[PDB]
Amino acid sequence: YEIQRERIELGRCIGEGQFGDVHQGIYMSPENPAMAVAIKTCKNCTSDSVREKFLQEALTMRQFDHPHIVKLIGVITENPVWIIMELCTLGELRSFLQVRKFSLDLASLILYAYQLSTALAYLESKRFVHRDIAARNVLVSATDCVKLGDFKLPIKWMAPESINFRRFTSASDVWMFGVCMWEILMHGVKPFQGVKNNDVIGRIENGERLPMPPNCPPTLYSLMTKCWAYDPSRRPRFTELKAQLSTILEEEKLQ
Repeated sequence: YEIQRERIELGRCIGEGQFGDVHQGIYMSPENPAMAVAIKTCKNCTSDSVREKFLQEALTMRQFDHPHIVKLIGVITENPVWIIMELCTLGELRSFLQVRKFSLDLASLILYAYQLSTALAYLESKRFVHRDIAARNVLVSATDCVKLGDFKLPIKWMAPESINFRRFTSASDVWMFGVCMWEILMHGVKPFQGVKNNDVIGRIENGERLPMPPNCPPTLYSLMTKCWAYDPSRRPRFTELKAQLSTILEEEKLQ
């Protein structure tokens, strides 16, 4: 998986990332003389502590093979350290939704939620807990294809047991997925706008939940509310979410 630097032509900055900016580029590779790629960069990669955390992402991504999870291409492990990934040419999901807010039909938003459920059902099948499911970590490969893209605390996405006890499980992933579904149906608006991170848990324990997005089908909003059961053991699993989303999507396409 090591790629010689000379094989990479660093292009335009596409977006921000957790450890540094992400660029598009070209990988002049034996298998393909001009492969379009994404290049993740890492500021402070001279710190062994940061460089280790950054490169853990590569190791994690390499374990997975799913149509809606971005693929690792390779790594450059000399400074400046880079991760070379599959390029999703339409970029970050939040920006995509905001920009195409009045061009994307309801069926598209539901499709994106369903596709993400397929990736998350796959991760569940491997007993892998993600811990940071949110629209910011989803990328857009085509108008009909999103991919999970990334492997201080995101309090406004987190399940109550994660905020209170730093417990992260398959069940807490489902709570976060419910929030991500809300975000999609809100065309990339953040949850709990105007609320301080410290006040979120109080509202959750008081039984408050994100309201039904405009134009959201009632079946879909109800699925979100199931994800937001206070008791983790009452939350659905991703097999059930996938199934229900598939039915909602088909219903919507039949309108």
